[PDB]
Formats: sequence, C-alpha cells, structure tokens
Amino acid sequence: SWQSYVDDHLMCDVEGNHLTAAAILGQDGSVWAQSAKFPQLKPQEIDGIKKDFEEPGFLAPTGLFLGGEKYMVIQGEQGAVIRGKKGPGGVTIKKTNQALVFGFYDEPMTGGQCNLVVERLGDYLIESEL
Repeated sequence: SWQSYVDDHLMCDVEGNHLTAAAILGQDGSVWAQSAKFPQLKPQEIDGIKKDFEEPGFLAPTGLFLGGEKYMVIQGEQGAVIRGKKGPGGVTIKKTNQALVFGFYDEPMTGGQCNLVVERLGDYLIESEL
C-alpha cells in the first residue's frame, strides 16, 4: 500500500536513524501517503519542483522551498532527483512515472542515506510502472 511504502520503505531505520519525515505524492500534488511530521507543501512549491525536473537548474540560483522553508539546492540527477540541504540536514525528491517521493532527514542521518531510501523506493515504483 502507499502507507506501507512510506512506513516500511522510506521510514526504515538505517544505521540507527531514520528520515524525519517522508511522503509519496501524486504529481498533481495530492498526498497518497505521508508520515506523521510531513509538512504541508504549497501549490507553487509543487509547481517549482515540476519545473525543475523539466528544466534542470531552475531552482538552483534561489533555492528549493518546501513548506516555506529554504533548502540550498545541491547536485541532483537531471529530470529525476532533486536534492537540497538545510543546516545539518536536507531532503531528496525522486520522480517516478506517476508520483513524487519525498524524504526529509536530520543529522546523524546523512544525505547519502536519505538518497538511498528515497531513490531505491522511487526505482522500485518505476519498475512497477508507478
């Protein structure tokens, strides 16, 4: 289920830590499943995310905003993965055929660990035609 993908795939503990919050949204912005602390995103932020996947580098100059919070854009994967940092922590957003997978992390969890959980789920969803 969508909730299981969040609870059991995204929120799994890695090295004793887990994502602060996670969610799988339809590309329309609707929440398919989310964890307890996932922030409400603004329509314009979802629009920005989609434009950045379509035109790599769009958000880079001024930042990736999520829930009104600024994340410094860091190296991503053109049209597939957006990554950002905010203080000790950060986020990974992975695009699938029909959804957007989000993972927010805070130290001691690392960007690499967040990248793994979020991107591996996204890849499974893609192979599952989702």
